[PDB]
Amino acid sequence: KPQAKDLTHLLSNESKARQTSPLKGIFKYYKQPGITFLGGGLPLSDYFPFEKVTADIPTPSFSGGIGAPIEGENKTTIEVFKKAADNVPDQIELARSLQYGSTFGLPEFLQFIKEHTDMVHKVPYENWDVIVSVGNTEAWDSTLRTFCSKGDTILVEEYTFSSALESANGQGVNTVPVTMDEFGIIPEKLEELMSRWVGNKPKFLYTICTGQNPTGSSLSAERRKQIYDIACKYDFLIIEDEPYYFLQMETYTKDKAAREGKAVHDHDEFLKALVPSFISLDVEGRVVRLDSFSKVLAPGLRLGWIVGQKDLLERYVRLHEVSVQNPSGFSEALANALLRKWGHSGYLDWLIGLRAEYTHKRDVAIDALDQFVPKEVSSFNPPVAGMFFTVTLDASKHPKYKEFLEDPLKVEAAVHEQAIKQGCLLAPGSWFKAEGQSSPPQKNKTHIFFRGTYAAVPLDQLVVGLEKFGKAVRAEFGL
Amino acid sequence: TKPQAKDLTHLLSNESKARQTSPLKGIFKYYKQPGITFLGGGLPLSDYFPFEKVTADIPTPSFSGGIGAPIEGENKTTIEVFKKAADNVPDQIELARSLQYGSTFGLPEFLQFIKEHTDMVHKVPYENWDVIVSVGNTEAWDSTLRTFCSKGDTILVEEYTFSSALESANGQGVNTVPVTMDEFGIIPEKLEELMSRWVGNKPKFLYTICTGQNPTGSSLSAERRKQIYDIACKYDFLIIEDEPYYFLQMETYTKDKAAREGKAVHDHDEFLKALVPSFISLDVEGRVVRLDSFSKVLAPGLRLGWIVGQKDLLERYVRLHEVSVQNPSGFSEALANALLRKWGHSGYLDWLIGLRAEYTHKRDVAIDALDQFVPKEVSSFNPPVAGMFFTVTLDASKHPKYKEFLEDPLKVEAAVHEQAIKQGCLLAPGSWFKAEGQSSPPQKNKTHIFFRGTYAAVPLDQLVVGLEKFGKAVRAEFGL
Ligand SMILES: [Cl-]
Ligand SMILES: [Cl-]
Ligand SMILES: [Cl-]
Ligand SMILES: [Cl-]
Repeated sequence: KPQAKDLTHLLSNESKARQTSPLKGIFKYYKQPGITFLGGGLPLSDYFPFEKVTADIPTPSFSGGIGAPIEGENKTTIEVFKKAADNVPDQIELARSLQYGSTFGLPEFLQFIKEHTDMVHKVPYENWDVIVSVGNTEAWDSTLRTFCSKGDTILVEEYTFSSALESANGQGVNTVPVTMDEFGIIPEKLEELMSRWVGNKPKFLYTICTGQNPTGSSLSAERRKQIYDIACKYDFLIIEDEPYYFLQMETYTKDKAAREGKAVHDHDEFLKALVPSFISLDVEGRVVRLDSFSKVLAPGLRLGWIVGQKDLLERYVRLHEVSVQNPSGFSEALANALLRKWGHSGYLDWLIGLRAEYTHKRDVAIDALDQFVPKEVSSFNPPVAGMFFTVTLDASKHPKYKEFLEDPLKVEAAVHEQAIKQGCLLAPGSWFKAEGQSSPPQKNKTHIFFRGTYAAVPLDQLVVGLEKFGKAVRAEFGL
Repeated sequence: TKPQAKDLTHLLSNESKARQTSPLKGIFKYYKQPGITFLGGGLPLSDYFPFEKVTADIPTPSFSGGIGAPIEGENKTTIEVFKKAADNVPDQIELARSLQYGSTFGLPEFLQFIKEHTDMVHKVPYENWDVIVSVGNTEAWDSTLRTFCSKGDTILVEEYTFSSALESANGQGVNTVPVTMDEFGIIPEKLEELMSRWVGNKPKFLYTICTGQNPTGSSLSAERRKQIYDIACKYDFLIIEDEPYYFLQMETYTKDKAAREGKAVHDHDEFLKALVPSFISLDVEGRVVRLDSFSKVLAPGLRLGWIVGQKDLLERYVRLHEVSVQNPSGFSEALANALLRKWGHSGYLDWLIGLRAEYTHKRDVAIDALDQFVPKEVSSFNPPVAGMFFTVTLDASKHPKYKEFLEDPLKVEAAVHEQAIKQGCLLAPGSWFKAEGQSSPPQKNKTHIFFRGTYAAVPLDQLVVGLEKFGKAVRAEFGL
């Protein structure tokens, strides 16, 4: 494959200045006979008070559903002993996985994650790599520290993850909002914004492009292509923060009958149905992907990875060395053991069960919106991916709109309070509104929304909450 | 009833002060409130977490076979953490909770044990102290710089110190002004004089690895800690005690091998009395932050430590943690909680006493070998009372090529390093650890070298082989 473009000009001055420890240049002499190596700081693994760790995990192909009790034939016991000799093959024995080591990641874990990445995403340049993270939260903080200096500008979705904005605000990085419709970023308006751009270009575009938080939108293949062309034309990176990528679902249909027939029935059909990632389009190497186990296995793993071109990933590693250092050896050893026990085939089985479970929740959620929410003042886009749904309301139709000084946010607050009074809580959309100006600034409404999740609660309680939300909209809008 | 700490919020960076809670925190109160269907969150379903159980085999108090004895037979205890609270022994963090998103402060069972531990050892002398989790001292140091420093601010560091700690400061544009040391650590009299003359904005804090100092192997005496605390109070800066080696304190070195066993701590009371007072034990004002870690006590791969300090300063670390590291591994915290609660405070003290015995013996063999093999004509050594590092100091001015080297001690250091490599032994040159920096604006404005070794990394037979090789290297270069 071709080499990626040289994008080291997009690194921050601070990232570029980062150095390896001066004790790197005695590492060669480590574990090399003839030399008694006394120049290091490693504690003795002999004292690590963990002889083995075990977990009980479910068994592919998860035929009883991924939520089935982990018992009987749906229970296998994985074991990571301290010594390599005591392990089945391809494990990270605790004497090494609980020892300081390469900030890039443990070799068995990285090998598995690299194969997964290439199998799904077919990275179309030669010099790509994967490094470990302790989750997309830390990966995001590190991304800002690698590509942004104080006063720099990034592009964000005009509604996005509040935590992502808070990280940007703490590093003094301007978050200029990119206009969305119910299907996400509008490529025409991003092209227009960049065609007129005054002063230093934004360093990158930050996108939760699958199951977007909070809109529940997913960028179509067609919008991803157009946004990619903009990033190549104006020379900025795309950061795809993709913890919800494997919460893609069957397309929603009003027709209940035509649902059981829709499910994917094998691995090659599953992999073909997945929306192309930005990394799959990234012939230039200007995409950095933040991947996580948090929504796939468990948030408490504190384990993810970063996909991108070797020379940009090398700067993240320098930062990792003097910040988070490395993920938990327990997390990385146990994830390695689970993924190798399942193998790629069982991990694919797991992702297919995840797809089936979320497809059903979304079906129940959207059936309930269609049923209970009054259509005269509302709309909804059924999500194709993610844990989130939204309800859009025409605030201008609230009977107190004039008394509220034509302020849509007073209508949002009144519907919020009414929802709580009816015994249901959604997240007001305005809470996710991104604000920012470039330095210097670029030359220079009535619809509100609420974010819900169908991932959290039992589906009987999801229907109870949404009927109550329907009542709250009816009471407030006088229908 | 202890005093309140001083209000030190004026020492926070403007950036830290401006950090906010998630707009979503003010709907958490409705979470799991009866009558509310809570659809406002983003927690995935614990029903799918593919871990029914995690277990570990750990050694058994009082570790009478030594902390490194095989974990088998009576020296094997199986701890289990089930997914469901009902399946666990008491005080466990069931995987349904430990593997779910949670308070960035920490899991309450782990915090409770580590707070008890902290008070039992350090007796924090103000009321409004707390502890929060970290993913180790590396991250807690990165966080400390982001909490108390803006670009162009100044911190005080030990003249020779941890290269990773300086790399972290350099990355944040924080100036590292070196504080003069002798073989016993920071010289308080010189630090007081530096501060008495100080022009421009005061340093935000002093960064010290005060016990088993990297790389000097020094430990500040109780007396130096007192004098240094007084300077921090008088000039109003914080003390960041980065203390991963606190529990590698050892018996005082004596040449008399016969005297060693009788002098050793055996009991919990003797142990708690032999430990050097922490800065937090002195910290009547609440101007100390302690970075604590299990990396040198349990295993580096836990990626679990904690931060000790006054409530209002730790809350700012928590805001930063929420949008950086988030939380330590729930496997790490759940297994650490299980191990610590199974051993209890009594078993944990037993472990720390075994650790003290193990390190004391490694240090005895290392220093006995230095005494035996390193030529005394051009060398000296300070036996450490704590840590994993020893040093050998050399008078570069006595090297026969000193004139040929233009009286550059660093050329004598390079020559000894190369000769050591050629004799088959490798130590870390002292100059590699030297800190440099100037305040903004700058303050108005040596023949000895040293090497750092560790006695913790290799079997003790190989350590003696290595230090005899280093003696040969010093004898060859100095012509002795
Ligand atoms: Cl796979
Ligand atoms: Cl809005
Ligand atoms: Cl000392
Ligand atoms: Cl020096």
